[PDB]
Amino acid sequence: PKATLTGKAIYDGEAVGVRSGSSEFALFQDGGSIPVYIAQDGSYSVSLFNGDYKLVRMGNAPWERPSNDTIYITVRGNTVQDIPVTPYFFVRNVSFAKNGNKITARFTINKVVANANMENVGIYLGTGILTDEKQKEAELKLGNTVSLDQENTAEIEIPSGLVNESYLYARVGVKSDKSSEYCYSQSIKVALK
Repeated sequence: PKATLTGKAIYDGEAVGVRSGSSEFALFQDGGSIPVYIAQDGSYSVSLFNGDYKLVRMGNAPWERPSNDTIYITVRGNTVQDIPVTPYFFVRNVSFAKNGNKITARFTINKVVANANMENVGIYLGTGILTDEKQKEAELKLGNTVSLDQENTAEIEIPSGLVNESYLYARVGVKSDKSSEYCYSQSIKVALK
């Protein structure tokens, strides 16, 4: 009778992209803690016994993690509940295109936490669906003065070990001074052939 709790880390109704194996939620009983491992597309799934639970934001996730703020989840059979998060910086309206030996990246960046300061913006190219600042075939570090709340264009060169592949995965990441993790766009497949 061990139910399934699924959902997404949500900001402005969108799943918040994160690095695979980096971000979590902790699940408690009011009456230890249960970890809730978040996938790179911001989604999560955890099998639990029926009953009421209290969820908290913690770890190294690239969003605000208040100790005091809890989310009460009542699980009676398979339950689905999205968890609202507030990223320091958010990446939206991301698109990629092959133009010669380069990948043209178009993206928008928002400063959601006024307190936070931008450290870097990166464009990543990978062989697999999991692409991030740690797993990458190529990266482009743009600095920390990228204009906000508007589209920007950047071109990353396709590396030697990816140029004869059928496709690749591309992604945009922004890192703040308030988290050890980048906040990312969705990992998007880009046709090369």
